[PDB]
Amino acid sequence: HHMETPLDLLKLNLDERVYIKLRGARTLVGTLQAFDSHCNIVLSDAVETIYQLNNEELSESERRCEMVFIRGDTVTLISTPSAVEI
Amino acid sequence: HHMETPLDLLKLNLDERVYIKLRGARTLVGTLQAFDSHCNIVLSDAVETIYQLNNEELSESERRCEMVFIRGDTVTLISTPSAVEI
Amino acid sequence: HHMETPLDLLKLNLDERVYIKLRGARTLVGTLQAFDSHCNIVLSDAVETIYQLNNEELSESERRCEMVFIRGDTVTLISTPSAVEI
Amino acid sequence: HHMETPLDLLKLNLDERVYIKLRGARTLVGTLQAFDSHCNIVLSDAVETIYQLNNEELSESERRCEMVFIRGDTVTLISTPSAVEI
Amino acid sequence: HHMETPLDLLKLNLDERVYIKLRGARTLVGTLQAFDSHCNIVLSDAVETIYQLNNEELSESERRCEMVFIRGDTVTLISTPSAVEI
Amino acid sequence: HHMETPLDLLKLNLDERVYIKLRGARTLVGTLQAFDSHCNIVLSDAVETIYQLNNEELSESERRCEMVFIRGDTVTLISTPSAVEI
Amino acid sequence: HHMETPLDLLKLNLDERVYIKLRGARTLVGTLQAFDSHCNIVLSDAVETIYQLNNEELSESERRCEMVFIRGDTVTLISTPSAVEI
Amino acid sequence: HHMETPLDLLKLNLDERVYIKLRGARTLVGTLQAFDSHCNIVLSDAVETIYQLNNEELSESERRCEMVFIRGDTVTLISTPSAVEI
Repeated sequence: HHMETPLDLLKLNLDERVYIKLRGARTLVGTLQAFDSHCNIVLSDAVETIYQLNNEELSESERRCEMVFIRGDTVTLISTPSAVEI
Repeated sequence: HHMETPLDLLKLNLDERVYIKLRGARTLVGTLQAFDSHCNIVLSDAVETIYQLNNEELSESERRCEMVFIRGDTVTLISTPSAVEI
Repeated sequence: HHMETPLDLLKLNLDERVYIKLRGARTLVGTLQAFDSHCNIVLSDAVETIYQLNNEELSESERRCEMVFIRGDTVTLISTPSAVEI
Repeated sequence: HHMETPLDLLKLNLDERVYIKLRGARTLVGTLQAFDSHCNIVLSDAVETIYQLNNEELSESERRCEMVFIRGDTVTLISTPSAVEI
Repeated sequence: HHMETPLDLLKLNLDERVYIKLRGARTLVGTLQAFDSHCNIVLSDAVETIYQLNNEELSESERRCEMVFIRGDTVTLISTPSAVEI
Repeated sequence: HHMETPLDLLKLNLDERVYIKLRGARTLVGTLQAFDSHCNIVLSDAVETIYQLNNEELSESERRCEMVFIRGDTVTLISTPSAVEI
Repeated sequence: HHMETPLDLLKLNLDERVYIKLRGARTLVGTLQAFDSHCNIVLSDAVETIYQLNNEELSESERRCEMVFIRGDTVTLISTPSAVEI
Repeated sequence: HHMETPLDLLKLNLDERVYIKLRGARTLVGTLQAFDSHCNIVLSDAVETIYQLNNEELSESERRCEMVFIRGDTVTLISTPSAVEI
């Protein structure tokens, strides 16, 4: 078994598509550009998810931007992106 | 790959339009003037979003101001821009 | 670009009218007299907003006082005060 | 402009009537006797506000006491005064 | 004006009846026997208030004991005990 | 007056019956065996109170055990005793 | 009276059946294998309790596993396991 | 009895299937690749559980990904395994 820290393994994602979940299950998708030890993260080509309310209709949408700085202590998961029917 | 911290990349926005999302999805827009390591922020030419309630009608509006100091531990995202139907 | 910290830029408001939002969107308005690094603030000529309940009628009012000491960690925003119709 | 800390200005209230607002808008009134850097406070001649419930009737009253120690991290505001219809 | 700290003034209550309010407005009454700098407190001849539920009937009662050790960070107020009608 | 800390007075209960109230008014009873400065506690001959739900019927019961370790930052009160109708 | 710390007394449970309650009253049962000073715990032969929802029917079940690592700051109680009718 | 820390025993799972429970009972399954002392974790071959809402129908599903970084202070349990009806 290798001896790589969690942060060491996260390096493997630099410049790859990454999917980020924050407090209360809010999601972002983007290219991992940077991170630090508190886990602040910067994505490029990001897609933020926007939750919406109009009466009871909690619909949901996408906000696209060049670059997003995510404050570290709201991050809960960083995952890599996500065929026969018998 | 380059070796810039999250905060290093955030410098790239100094004096640019920046969109800020706080705890519970409150938003501000403005020119990034200043920031520090706790992530306290200052915007100039800011537009704060104002939520309102009158009966069930949670309408919503825009409060424009010369300068805004945003206390760092309410910030969740700082993004580059994504105003008028012609 | 200047090299002024967030707190440095806040100095620019000393003795100016300032609008302060606290936890859960409670507002105060007043003349900035003092602040420290934890962000305790003193206003003079302050106007606190008072939220009221009588049945469902969440009305709202103004409490005027000579001087207000605001405990730092409840502060979320400090902004400067806030014409043709085509 | 003068160079007094928030806490320096709070000294100006020693031995004066002072109105205190806690977490969730509970109030006290009293003479400021003492304070420290965590903002623990002592008032003498205090009047605590007492909220009550009997069915839906959230009435409200006044508990008068010689001296009150207010634990500092529940304080949100300390204000100078703003009792009887004649 | 004297130069007594909040804790210094609390000493004045040693062996006196004292009324204590905790997080969420729970009350105790008793003789102040001890306290430390975190504000742990010991009362003797204490009367705790007991809140009760039976259907909607949130009634309320008194639990009397020789001695109570109160964990410091739940304490919000310590007050001294609380006549003509024109 | 004597000069004992809260924790000094709590020693007086070692090996005595002690009643403990946690966050949100959960109770335990038992012999005080041990404690430390974070207020972690150990009781022997303990009786934990068990709350139950079946439809609306929030009934309540007793779980008896040889020894119980109570994590210190859930403790709010430790009291000396105040079981059977004959 | 012995001079054993809370953690010292917990040692007495190594390799014994132990019942663990976490934040919000979630329960686990198992053989105590390890613990550290932050109170991380490892059980073997564990039985986790699984709470379930299907309409209003908050039923409840058991998930059995070889070994469970419990993160320290969610632990609230560790107790030892729990006859004539007059 | 042996003298292994909780974290020492957690090593035994490196490269094994591991089931993880977060705050509020969100689950992940995957191969343990890495961990650190705050308990940040990395799994490979992970299966995140995805909760969904459409009217009242809180259905539930599986998001499969190459690698997942789980921020340590959301982890509550890490367990060894307990998929198909034939």
